[PDB]
Amino acid sequence: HFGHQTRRWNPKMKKYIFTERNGIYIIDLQKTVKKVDEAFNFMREVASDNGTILFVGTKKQAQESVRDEAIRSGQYFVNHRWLGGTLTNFETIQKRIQHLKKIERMEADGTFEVLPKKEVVLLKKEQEKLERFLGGIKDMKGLPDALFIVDPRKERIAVAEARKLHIPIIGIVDTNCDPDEIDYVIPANDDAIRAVKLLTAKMADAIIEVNQ
RNA sequence: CAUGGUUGUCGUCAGCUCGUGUCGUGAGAUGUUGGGUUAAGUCCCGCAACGAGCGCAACCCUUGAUUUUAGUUGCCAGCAU
Ligand SMILES: [Mg+2]
Repeated sequence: HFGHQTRRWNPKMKKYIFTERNGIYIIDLQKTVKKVDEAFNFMREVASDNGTILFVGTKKQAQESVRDEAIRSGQYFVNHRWLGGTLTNFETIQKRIQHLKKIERMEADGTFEVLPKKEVVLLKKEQEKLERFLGGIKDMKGLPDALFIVDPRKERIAVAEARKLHIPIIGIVDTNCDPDEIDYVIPANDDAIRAVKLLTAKMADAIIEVNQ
């Protein structure tokens, strides 16, 4: 399967090139098979306790894929910017959670109107801006028991903070990326639209098989 | 030039900070920079930061038009004197 140019590759993935071609490297699919075996097994073994599982899709080409798998799988996700402090500053992110909860309870259950225009002026624009980040994780009460990423080159903050928390992380890696930070890495290109979906399908099946 | 309290002053300038987080051996930084915009760290997009406080703004008084209430010590149109 494809990779990225020979101009900016990472030698940590010498294990994973296979039979290169015009400008772009290609990946050892059998290695990929074994890695997805370990990762699928481990995802199932993690979520067998009904844990909390977080997805990252900060990259354009996998926003939609991550979102679709996450809504099908009932486990939390992110696609817009990674708020620096998601899990380290989780206290204050959870303050923001409580705030959003208060707003959407105040609009319907408590009194909707207390000001003359402030509701549709500011409260709704703010609630848009909150959903523009918090997405799925609004109902993630505790920390994750495991994390999925799609591009540890783009998503280094999420990777780094999960590492500091010693949360187990997993994720696809293009040739530019670095697996040594990842625990149960999967070699594959992350810029194509079909493949990232094709992997998160299996990795959401892994949790759906056992959330029951 | 021991002090309180009161006061000018930079300057009604838009700035000064902080909890948690992160980077840095560390002091420190981040946030508070940037691109725009605004009278204004005002507000939006973006960002290893997310948020908050003091300030800014607004709530106050006054002036600027008008409705209802009340019409004397004010007013005088329609009226006589
Ligand atoms: Mg003021």
